[PDB]
Amino acid sequence: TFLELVEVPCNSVHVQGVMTPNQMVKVTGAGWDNGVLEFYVTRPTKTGGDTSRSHLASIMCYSKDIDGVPSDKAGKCFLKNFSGEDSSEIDEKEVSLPIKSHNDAFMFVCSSNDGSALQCDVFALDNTNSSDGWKVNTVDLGVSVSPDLAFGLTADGVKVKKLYASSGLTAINDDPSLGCKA
Repeated sequence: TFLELVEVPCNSVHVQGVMTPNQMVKVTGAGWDNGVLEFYVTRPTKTGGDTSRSHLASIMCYSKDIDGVPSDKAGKCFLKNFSGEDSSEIDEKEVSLPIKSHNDAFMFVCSSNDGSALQCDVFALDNTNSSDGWKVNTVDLGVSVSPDLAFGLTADGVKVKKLYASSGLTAINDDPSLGCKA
């Protein structure tokens, strides 16, 4: 069934807004150099053709490994929104996403339940939470989805060993320039 986290044939996840309910994304970093996890989502300029609008949302996490992070917020993540469809304005909000373990293992997941909004769950493996596993905290981006909403998490030293998305959301109709095997 096209509603199960299937191994995505890319380095970054790709969905087309007109496909399925679009359950959720799940990308695994598992190993970085300094960290500062930078997640991002895109949007098309046209609905099915020329698809190159701004990156509708981004989530940058500041950990206590990467140098130059807020000592007050080291171990948290920030949400950024770009003026797309339901935006028309940059929205930037600090959120409670704990990433402070030096464990290298981290995941970025995002869901669009209504198909007109994108929410993300920031997963991270803490060394004190290792017995429980990954931590999960929800962050609402306030951004809406569209016919080309391809996701991805990038960070210096981060190599995406596994890339997962719901098989209904695994819509690979993008350009291989987004680090993707077509």
